[PDB]
Amino acid sequence: PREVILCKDQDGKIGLRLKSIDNGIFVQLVQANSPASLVGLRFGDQVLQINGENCAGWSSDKAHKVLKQAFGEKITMTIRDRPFERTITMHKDSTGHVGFIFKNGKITSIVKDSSAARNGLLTEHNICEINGQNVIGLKDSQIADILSTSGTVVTITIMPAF
Amino acid sequence: MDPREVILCKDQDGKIGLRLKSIDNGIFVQLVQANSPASLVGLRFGDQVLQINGENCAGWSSDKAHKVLKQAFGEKITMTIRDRPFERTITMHKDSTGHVGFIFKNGKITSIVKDSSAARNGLLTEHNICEINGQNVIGLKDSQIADILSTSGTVVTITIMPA
Repeated sequence: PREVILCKDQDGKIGLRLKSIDNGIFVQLVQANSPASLVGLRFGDQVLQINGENCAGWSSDKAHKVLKQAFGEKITMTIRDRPFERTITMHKDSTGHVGFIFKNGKITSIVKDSSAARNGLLTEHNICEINGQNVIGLKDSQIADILSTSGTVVTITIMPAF
Repeated sequence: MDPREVILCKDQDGKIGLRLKSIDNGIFVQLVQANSPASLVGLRFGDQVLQINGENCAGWSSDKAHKVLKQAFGEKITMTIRDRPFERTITMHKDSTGHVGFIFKNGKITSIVKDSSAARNGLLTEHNICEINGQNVIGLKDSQIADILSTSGTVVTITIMPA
């Protein structure tokens, strides 16, 4: 786990939304060019403590409350970098495709005899990055376009959908 | 993070000591018998099976996977394996009255106690307990797990996986 110190922007904002999952707190959205992005926060990071207080069991509503009510300009956090993450490298065939359907940023079926099949891609998982590009918060058509334009090698990072 | 190849050999009774289950359009190890061909190649609960005898496991039902293993030529069964892909090991410390600070039921952690070691270390609910202090506890009863945690020394290392 690592310590990070976020400095609030002039607006009072750090550019971070947190979510309650399995009685922990997880990074859910990191805004571009924000205090949160500066210190290297990503979707799926786990927040163990904020200003010395355990996040365990906090609701999403609470976590938002605690960040909003943080006195002062610096907020300290203890982070476990994305603990649930599987990165799979596939390769396009002459479908020009890798072999999967997705919807709302989540994989929904695996095509038989495809590189996604050969490489054990899993359904009910969120797509987080494609070839090093963050796709959290993108539209399905934007993800499809990144896949369409990709070279043969497609490396995807996934997480459980929780 | 790449897959590994194992070659197993059915034992005198035609068995390898492995039960497989379909999850999320994959195949996962669900139970490894002690002192079996499967344990002796290092298979564990939650390992992912990508290929058996060169055929993709993607989309196979649990019954199909059972059938494939039943029908396979016993002297040489090849499997391509990804080592337990969702796995997190967390180290905790018992407090002055012996508690690490979580409740579990049917082998799944269900509650985290406020201000405990399990809280401080971010233990999660809706996670199956796989090992305690290196010991596999899959298939053990809640009361047997509780026993391993009660009798444990002060340091309690737990390996968990999403359920």
